Amino acid sequence: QTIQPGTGYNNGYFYSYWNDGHGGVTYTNGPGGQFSVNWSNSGNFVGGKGWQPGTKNKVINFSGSYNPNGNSYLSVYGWSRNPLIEYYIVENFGTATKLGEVTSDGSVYDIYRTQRVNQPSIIGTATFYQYWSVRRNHRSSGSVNTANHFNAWAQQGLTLGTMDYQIVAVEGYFSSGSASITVS
Repeated sequence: QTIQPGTGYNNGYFYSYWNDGHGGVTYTNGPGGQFSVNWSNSGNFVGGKGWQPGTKNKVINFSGSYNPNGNSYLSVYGWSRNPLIEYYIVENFGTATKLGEVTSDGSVYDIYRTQRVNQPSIIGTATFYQYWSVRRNHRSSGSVNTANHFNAWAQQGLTLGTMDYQIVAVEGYFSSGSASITVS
């Protein structure tokens, strides 16, 4: 069903849907691991379905339709605690510091680390690091072996702590678009 921001469990899956208070986002939970989102001149928002907690060895399957107009991400998305890390495995997008590369699931990824200062997080406003794996061959369906990325991040010294949630998420940032995604 169409819901307001928050977290919970739906049809066997953990979901998280967050936005910055701007209207113009419609997030809908569907059957199984399905979710859909429409956004028109939104602010910043994140929503998707997955697992609570995640694991460092999950192979995540996804397929769907992804049509952004502006800044947007379709990625595997999740959080760590001790250390507090917000991580991204970007499979597709709309319109730092490079630490290395990794070849996985039919494409090369570029490894980046960024820092967010005094920003919303799962523990509230905080300062934390972000890890990025960004696919060069964009796609909207396939499977991601998270262990390939986590071990690649660890090689470059990027540590992950206690795995929090782990979802396939659509992110928008002052843009418009539509997406419908099935996770398994």
